[PDB]
Amino acid sequence: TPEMPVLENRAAQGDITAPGGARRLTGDQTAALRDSLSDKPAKNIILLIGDGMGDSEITAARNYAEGAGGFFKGIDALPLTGQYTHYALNKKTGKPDYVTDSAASATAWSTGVKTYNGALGVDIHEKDHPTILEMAKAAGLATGNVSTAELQGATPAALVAHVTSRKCYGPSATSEKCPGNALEKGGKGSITEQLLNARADVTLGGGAKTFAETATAGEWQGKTLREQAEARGYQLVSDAASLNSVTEANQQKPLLGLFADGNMPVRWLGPKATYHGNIDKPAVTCTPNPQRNDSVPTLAQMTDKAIELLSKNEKGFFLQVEGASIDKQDHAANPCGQIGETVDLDEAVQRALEFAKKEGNTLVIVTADHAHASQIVAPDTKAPGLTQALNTKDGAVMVMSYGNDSQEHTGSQLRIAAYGPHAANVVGLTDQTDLFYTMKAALGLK
Amino acid sequence: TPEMPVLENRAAQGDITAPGGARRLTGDQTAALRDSLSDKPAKNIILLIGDGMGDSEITAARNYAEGAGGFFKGIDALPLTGQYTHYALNKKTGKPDYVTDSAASATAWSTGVKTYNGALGVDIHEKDHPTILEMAKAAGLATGNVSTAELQGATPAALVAHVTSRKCYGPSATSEKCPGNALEKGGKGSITEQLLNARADVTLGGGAKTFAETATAGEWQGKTLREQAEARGYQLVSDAASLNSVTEANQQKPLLGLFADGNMPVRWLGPKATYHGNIDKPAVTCTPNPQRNDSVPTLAQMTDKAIELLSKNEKGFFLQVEGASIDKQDHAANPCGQIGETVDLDEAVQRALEFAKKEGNTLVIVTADHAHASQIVAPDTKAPGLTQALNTKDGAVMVMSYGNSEEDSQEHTGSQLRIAAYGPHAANVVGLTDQTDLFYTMKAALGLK
Ligand SMILES: [Mg+2]
Ligand SMILES: [Mg+2]
Ligand SMILES: [Zn+2]
Ligand SMILES: [Zn+2]
Ligand SMILES: [Zn+2]
Ligand SMILES: [Zn+2]
Repeated sequence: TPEMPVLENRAAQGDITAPGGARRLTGDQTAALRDSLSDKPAKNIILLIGDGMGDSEITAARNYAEGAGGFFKGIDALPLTGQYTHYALNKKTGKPDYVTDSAASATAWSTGVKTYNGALGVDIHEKDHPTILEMAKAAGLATGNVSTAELQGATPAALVAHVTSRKCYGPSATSEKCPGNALEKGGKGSITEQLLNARADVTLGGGAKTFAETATAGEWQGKTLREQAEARGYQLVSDAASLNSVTEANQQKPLLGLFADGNMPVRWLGPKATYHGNIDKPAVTCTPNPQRNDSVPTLAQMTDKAIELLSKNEKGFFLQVEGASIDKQDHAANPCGQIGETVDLDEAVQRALEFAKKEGNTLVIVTADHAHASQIVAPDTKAPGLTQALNTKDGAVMVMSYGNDSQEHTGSQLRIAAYGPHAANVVGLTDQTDLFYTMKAALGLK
Repeated sequence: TPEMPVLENRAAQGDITAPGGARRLTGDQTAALRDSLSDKPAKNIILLIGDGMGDSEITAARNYAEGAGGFFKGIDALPLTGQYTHYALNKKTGKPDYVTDSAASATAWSTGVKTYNGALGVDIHEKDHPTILEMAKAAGLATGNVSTAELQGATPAALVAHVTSRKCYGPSATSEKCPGNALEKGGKGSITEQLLNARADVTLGGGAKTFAETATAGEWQGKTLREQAEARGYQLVSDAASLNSVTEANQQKPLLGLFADGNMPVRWLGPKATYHGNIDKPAVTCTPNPQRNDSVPTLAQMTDKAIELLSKNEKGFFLQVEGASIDKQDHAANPCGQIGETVDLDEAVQRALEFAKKEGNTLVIVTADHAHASQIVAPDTKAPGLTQALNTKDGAVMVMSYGNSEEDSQEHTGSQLRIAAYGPHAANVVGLTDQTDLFYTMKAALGLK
């Protein structure tokens, strides 16, 4: 009867004001942990990436959505936890660049080598390196790339593209910013063109705008990239209904879901943080975004559908899901939008975790690419940045600050948690590039 | 039997610019982690607290002192890690107060009950609660309290005093701030008075200033608190030499080392962070304090002396060590001092890991009381707060920012933060947990009833 446990409940077990009422543990965990350690090979791997979800962003989201003594049933249910560094490299000197951008970090884990901010699947010498997705696929596994951002964003593109600059979304941008990658210059092409060639069995996300561009050379010159996809035998679905009608997705008929021109709609609506906002304004109570839709698939729905379609492959699969806008609303000083995306990712982690729990051979990892600006401060705080007071589930006020156009990333080490075989490799201090080797090893590649 | 190992080396394996060059792991950790789990009785416990040492402070200190791919022999060597919440309570409402202060958090782990910012050893109803040190000592276990801040500070005070306000350092303040605790009003006493009452075998730290205060009641009225200490059996020490000469420390010969009027000297010195400093001012290299003196013991030295004495007790011991100035300097927006204090603490963790690794039945816990405001930001950053560019061990610049305040100091923050542990019952720190869990994990580990 061996079954690996998932933290079923680590909420304040009682009365916050009373002795022991705030404890989250009801007994000794030594046994539960032992039952969580396995070195058996992992058949599948699901990697949930919260863009910019550092410990501060997690605590901010729990506080507001579940209450300080709350528990995220997905994000906090992962038994093995640790901390990992994610610094970039200075392209010229080759020294550490203490604060990474999404592209550099995304490469470190998907390819195993450090790089300079902005690089996508290339090292400082601009040399291409096979990403974990290309390798999983080479070994005959199924591959899935899901996100709530544009498939050209740093995190998803990192698994299927090798360009010198993240800004090379399509032919238009590539000719000018990545001339060496420009298809008409003998290169591999733009991120979108490379994505189309990588051919993952399932790719769900937004960023359909770029697919309207036409190739400047090659076999599909003059055809829009959307037409290319179709000519290459792709299944294009553009809404929840059709996404759900897909019975199978493979290499003969790979799926491509373009659910929005840019980023898919945010979950909650709310005002932007403001200078001395915590005082010049009443507490904010986030409200559901009316554009979220009954037709726009939610992140937990894409994770669920992709898991379904990918589990047909007898050999196994590799999946990457990105709760994307947490990073964006963080950059936008919009507490509600930021918090909503976190809750949104929690629902996704839940699905992945329920599956992994029954299959017994899945490695589920939840982490972030880099930390962000958001900080939870005292109610009466008078900071120089932008602040906003929110009404938390505890019926209490929580103040948030953004003080570093937009808010930047920070280089603090952040949480990384896992569940399943080889999850033991996330405990303690590790580096982001370690994630590549952990996955390469668990999946049995090479 | 494979007796629990520490993470030997988690430093970047090689050339960080090559594939797998920045890796920290050499192989699979599964087996290594299996041998680190033990639910057997912990004979002793050592709790190293870093005031304001969140993941952000840890990083900055590492980047600077050992390079990004560097590794902290102490702090980073603990095998079992996790993240814990430390929210406080709003006294009047009983509702959560997301950003705790030093007082409420220290109380949280020493007594296992949540309280309000400012309180020490009492809940929102002002009722007292026995602390882990009072309990430990009550079981016959030798106990020690060590800090580099003044001994009346929140962290060391929370272990021996129960007052409704951290400000109640001595007789004077207490009379006006904690009336119900004022010895004249039948109160149990000021922080310092209760300190002396607590009688911990080993007590080392600064804050001799309040010891000059004179009692206003009790069997020692008119006598200064220092005179009282001596008259009660305490053996005073004011410098490294005399600290080193001390061979015994127990219940009838308790040790009390006061090495400063206020807090002790900070390890590294450096200029203050300034508006756009990273842009308008050069990269700082931290300058060792010329005045830390050979006459003043370091945290590591105090830790080792404490362990030398406390271990002579056959029953076992409880030790809390506090790397104090990180928080204060973090408040001061003084990068170099903040980093110096994290380095100072790392050496102490190394000392403790050394003892535990040998003894084999010692739980060592390394955590912080709450997260602070410092963040590591991009070098070309134009923030609204105080910023400073430093010269790290890598020969590259790192910019720290302080921008959560426009008032006198840099505030605390409510983010969940790292907690690491090594030894029997270390498994209880993995995953998400609350600061109050730390009390129960310790009490249960020590077998305290
Ligand atoms: Mg991204
Ligand atoms: Mg303290
Ligand atoms: Zn990011
Ligand atoms: Zn970002
Ligand atoms: Zn503190
Ligand atoms: Zn403080």
